Amino acid sequence: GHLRSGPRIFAVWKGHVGQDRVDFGQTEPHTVLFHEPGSSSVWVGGRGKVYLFDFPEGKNASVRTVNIGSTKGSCLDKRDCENYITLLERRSEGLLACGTNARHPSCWNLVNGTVVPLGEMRGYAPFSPDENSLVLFEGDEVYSTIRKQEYNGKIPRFRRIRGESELYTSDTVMQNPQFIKATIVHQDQAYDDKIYYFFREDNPDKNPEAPLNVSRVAQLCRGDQGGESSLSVSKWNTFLKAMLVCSDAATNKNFNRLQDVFLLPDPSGQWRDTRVYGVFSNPWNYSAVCVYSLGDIDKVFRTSSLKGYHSSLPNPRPGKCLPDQQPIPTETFQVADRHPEVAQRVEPMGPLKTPLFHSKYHYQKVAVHRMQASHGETFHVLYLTTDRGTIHKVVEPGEQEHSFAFNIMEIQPFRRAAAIQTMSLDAERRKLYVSSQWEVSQVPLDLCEVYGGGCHGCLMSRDPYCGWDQGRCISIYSSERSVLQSINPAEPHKECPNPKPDKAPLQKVSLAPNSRYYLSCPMESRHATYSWRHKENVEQSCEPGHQSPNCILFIENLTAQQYGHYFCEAQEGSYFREAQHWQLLPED
Amino acid sequence: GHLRSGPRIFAVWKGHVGQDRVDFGQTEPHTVLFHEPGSSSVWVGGRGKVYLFDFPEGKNASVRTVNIGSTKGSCLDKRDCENYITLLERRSEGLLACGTNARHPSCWNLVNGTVVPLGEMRGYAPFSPDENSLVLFEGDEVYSTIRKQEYNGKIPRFRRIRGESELYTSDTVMQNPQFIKATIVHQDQAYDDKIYYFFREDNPDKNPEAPLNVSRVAQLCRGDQGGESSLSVSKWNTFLKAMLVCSDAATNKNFNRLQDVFLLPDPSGQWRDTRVYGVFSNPWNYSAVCVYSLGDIDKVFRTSSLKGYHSSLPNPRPGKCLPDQQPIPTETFQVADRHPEVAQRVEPMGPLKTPLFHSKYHYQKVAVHRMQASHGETFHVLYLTTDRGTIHKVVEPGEQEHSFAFNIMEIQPFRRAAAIQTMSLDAERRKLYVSSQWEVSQVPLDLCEVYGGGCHGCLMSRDPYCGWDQGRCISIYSSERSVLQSINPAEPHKECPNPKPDKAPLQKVSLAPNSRYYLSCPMESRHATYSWRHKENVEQSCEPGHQSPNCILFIENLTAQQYGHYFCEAQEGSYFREAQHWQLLPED
Ligand SMILES: *[C@@H]1O[C@H](CO)[C@@H](O)[C@H](O)[C@H]1NC(C)=O
Ligand SMILES: *[C@@H]1O[C@H](CO)[C@@H](O)[C@H](O)[C@H]1NC(C)=O
Ligand SMILES: *[C@@H]1O[C@H](CO)[C@@H](O)[C@H](O)[C@H]1NC(C)=O
Ligand SMILES: *[C@@H]1O[C@H](CO)[C@@H](O)[C@H](O)[C@H]1NC(C)=O
Ligand SMILES: *[C@@H]1O[C@H](CO)[C@@H](O)[C@H](O)[C@H]1NC(C)=O
Ligand SMILES: *[C@@H]1O[C@H](CO)[C@@H](O)[C@H](O)[C@H]1NC(C)=O
Ligand SMILES: *[C@H]1O[C@H](CO)[C@@H](O)[C@H](O)[C@H]1NC(C)=O
Repeated sequence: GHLRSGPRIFAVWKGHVGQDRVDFGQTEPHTVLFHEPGSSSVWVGGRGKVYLFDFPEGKNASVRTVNIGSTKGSCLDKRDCENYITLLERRSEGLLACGTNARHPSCWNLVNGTVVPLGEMRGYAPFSPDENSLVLFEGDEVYSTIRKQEYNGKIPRFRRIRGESELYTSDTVMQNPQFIKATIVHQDQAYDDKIYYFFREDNPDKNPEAPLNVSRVAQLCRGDQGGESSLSVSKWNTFLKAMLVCSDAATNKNFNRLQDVFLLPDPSGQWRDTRVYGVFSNPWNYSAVCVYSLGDIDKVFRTSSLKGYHSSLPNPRPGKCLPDQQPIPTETFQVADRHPEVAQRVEPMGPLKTPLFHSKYHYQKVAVHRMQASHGETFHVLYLTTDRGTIHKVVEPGEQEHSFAFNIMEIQPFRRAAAIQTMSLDAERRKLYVSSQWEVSQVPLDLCEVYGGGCHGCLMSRDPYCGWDQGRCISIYSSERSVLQSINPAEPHKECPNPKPDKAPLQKVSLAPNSRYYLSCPMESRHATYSWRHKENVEQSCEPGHQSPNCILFIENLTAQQYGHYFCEAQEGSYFREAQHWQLLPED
Repeated sequence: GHLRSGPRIFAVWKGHVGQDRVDFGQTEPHTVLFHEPGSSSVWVGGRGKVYLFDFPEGKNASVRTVNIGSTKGSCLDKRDCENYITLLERRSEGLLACGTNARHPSCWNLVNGTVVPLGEMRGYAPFSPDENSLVLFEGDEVYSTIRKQEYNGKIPRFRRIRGESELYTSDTVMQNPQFIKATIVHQDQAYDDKIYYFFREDNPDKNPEAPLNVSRVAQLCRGDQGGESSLSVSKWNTFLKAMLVCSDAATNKNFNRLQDVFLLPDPSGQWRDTRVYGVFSNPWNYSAVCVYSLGDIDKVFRTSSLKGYHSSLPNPRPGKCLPDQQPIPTETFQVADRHPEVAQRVEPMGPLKTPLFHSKYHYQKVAVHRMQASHGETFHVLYLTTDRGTIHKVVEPGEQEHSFAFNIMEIQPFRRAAAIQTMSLDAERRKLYVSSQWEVSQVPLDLCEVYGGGCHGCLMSRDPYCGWDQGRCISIYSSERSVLQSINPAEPHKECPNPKPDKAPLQKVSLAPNSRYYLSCPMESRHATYSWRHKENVEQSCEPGHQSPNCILFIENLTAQQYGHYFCEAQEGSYFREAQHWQLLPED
């Protein structure tokens, strides 16, 4: 195909000082970020407090710290008795904030500039921040992955902590799981409502050539009553899990390590159309992004046979929810409990169950925005974080073989380059909130001052969020409900006033013979090939996989033959552009 | 660990004109190379002829062509009726040469400048040169993977073409096999002799996350009589196959695609100690080298259960050779014929079944030479061809965690850069024979004119084949029986006359202010970090992953401040070296 999976532009963000990003007073190793779409406030739980950020549109942003210290039993022999706020959820009672509280998990409520404690609440926050925690809210129910006690066993479980009855996953359903994400899926009838959650676990296949871990999606019935026996009453009786596969067909490249998940509801309102985007990596830290539909996952769960069970399944099929608050029959539960893994794998959406794309970058988080271009065309744009603390903006492919993912840009969003610890996409304000151990940054999705290059450079960027107008490249959500934006196919520059690009400004230099010199051409587009030409002969050529950001022609001891005009030309596809034009004139 | 898996030096071979390599008269796409260790002759089968190369030590080499034209029925409607020589084997009767002969497989005997035809001999040569062929000779028995007829099925087989009776492998033992290499293995008793062969085939595992092909080693009893029934008489009744695994422990990295195998008998003469070196790649064309022992492979074959078979095995065990020419019992053959894969995998030798090393290069062939250093120490040196037409010389690791494979050098052995078609190591003459589509080249295993960093460079090379003597870096097999060679541990330069390296020659240059300029430092050692220093500060730093071969410090418009000394210093581990020394003097 085409290696356009690399960022085309290494953006340089010239924002509006004091408006785009704010630092914490100190360094916060463990954090959590909360932000509701549309709001101008951003909450961050840190060490012994919760930062309140304000990002007023078009105006300077600021902080505000609300200390909620470990003041509930300070430790003698001070070591690490901080109160890391690891949770921030908004309830009708206000903003719930839970923290470790010197190994005494508790929660507080923030309503009106108030800090009302609710005391110890196990299962709402770990005993240590560096733990693989997870809690989900739905109505007056809460599900958690956090142990309720410290001397608890070494078996992580998914539990309903608040609700009709407390339920926990049994010892046979997972093997050293690492939870990623969890959601509620509302099916056709309310009693069929499922809870899905994604995680990684040990591979049941212990052969030496099998990868150590595998990726999964598990389902549970929201209205699971519990089992019939005294031992099965308090356990989930509707568990089932499936393997998630993200592999390229053309090549035999597999990405088994699921890193992050992002759900995107379809404009149709149909739950089956909800998209599950997953970022996967492999032993080399290369990644791929696969997309699954809730409909496919559910179909697998209700028709696939179970691994290791070779006989007709019980009437109430394992995993199937039951109508009128009926508990799962023992016979049905025992099959499920012994054979929790379905046999068929969950593969990506549509024909050719292949990834949207893959690359040699190490991606950790993903967020997606379905959006409309100036001309009404709909595009899905993915935002990925690398383990190098940067963000990639990729346009998802559409039609067929002619369409591929297009990595339009990479950006380093912080004042101080660092690892990205959290990321949240606000599709309402069209902003991307990212944070590190030092600051919090608000990155616009419609950032286009980055594409220079006149009108051609603007449309050649392929960024669906912008177009050319009033002599500049600006956001389509700007004001004037109309801008010159391009057409998908090759040569998207055709719609500019000048059918052909601007010539480079002529640069002159006078040099004596035998002198040592060099000509540098900074390569803006990383998809282009750059050539230095003299007397119609290419003297130097720099291809897209070029490490240095400049294509340099070295002139050793200048000879008479090497006097004159030197052009550095850029060629992407069938597009050509004069990037540099020098003239070496004799002067001794 | 350490990434010393990349070549430390890109050798530049200045040999002896007319002595090192000879071209064919024309271009040969399909070739075979024969060469008996110690000989000065190299035979190469090609299109309609066989080449006779002569590589007289210390003297110019030459060619000689012996046309064996398709003169045995020239085709009407000429297309591709050549007689590609695909086999060269010397027997007591003389040099056996077999070819395609216009889709009419035949052999010829070359005794004393004569070309005696033996006529059509199916199984000795394919019908087309691009076919996956394999023929093995042992005593008066010949084995082959080549079909005997052109209208034959789509099932490749391993057959005994010459011997007491013809035996062929059944339809059930392999699925689209691609043969790599075969060998006879003499065990304790003659009747236990085995034939082992390596190959790739389809993965029986059809799950979407499973890789498409897998690597195997198969075993057959040389003394196999056949079966007991009319249908099994002519079939091999002792076939068993096992998956060959080459995966890294630390990382989870798997290399499932076997590319080439090389056998190295132990000095002890113990078959069980024979080493099997396999080169493996993966979907990304990255590679690793794993080592196995005939002992470990045999233990797997006689002790492992069979995949898919869960009952006590038959008394005479599947794959076990029988004493007095007894045919394999039907009850034994049927278990084997239905379950030919043993369940346990063959893993690398020694504790921590891991590769000797892996790198991001795409290796295709391997040869190993056990050698002794000047001080009697023994090292195993690997010779690997990349798919870029180069050879890598790696030194196998020894002791423990402190020892790692060391890639000491890369070399382009041809006058014309091309893909390496064949490679054969002659431990007798200490040479490596490599061929392409245009030439054949003899490469010394003891090449050291390549290391030129004075005494220190020579020892810093870690190349066990050489040391410093008579004011130069030379081969330990040269003459004086005694040279100054280094010590395995860090800082192997210590044993040189001057305890510390030679300062770099001073270079002066006069320039006027505001003049543009640059300093280039060719980076010889690819394992060192190079730094340009001025006024005690580094202005430019180049780390090992540096693409270009030069560390360049750029000087825009020269200023008064930036006048003076400039040093380019290289530093591998705890070793320093002045690679360049410039002094910019003022002059207008
Ligand atoms: C925003 O912060 C900047 C600090 O760089 C400050 O100069 C400016 O006054 C603030 N914005 C305004 C105009 O209030
Ligand atoms: C916030 O304060 C207002 C007025 O003081 C009060 O009416 C309201 O109940 C408070 N919020 C909650 C839910 O405690
Ligand atoms: C699989 O990966 C997880 C998380 O990366 C790790 O905790 C676990 O130990 C790994 N499995 C094994 C046994 O190596
Ligand atoms: C990427 O993978 C490597 C192993 O190949 C690992 O050591 C490294 O930590 C990973 N990158 C990061 C920093 O997450
Ligand atoms: C060996 O070949 C080279 C180049 O073909 C030639 O210059 C040289 O004279 C030859 N050696 C002799 C002494 O014939
Ligand atoms: C070739 O040499 C062998 C052994 O020296 C001899 O038997 C044979 O006759 C020779 N070939 C011919 C036909 O001269
Ligand atoms: C497995 O891979 C090999 C080599 O890459 C290829 O020749 C073979 O056709 C593949 N197997 C199948 C049937 O796809």
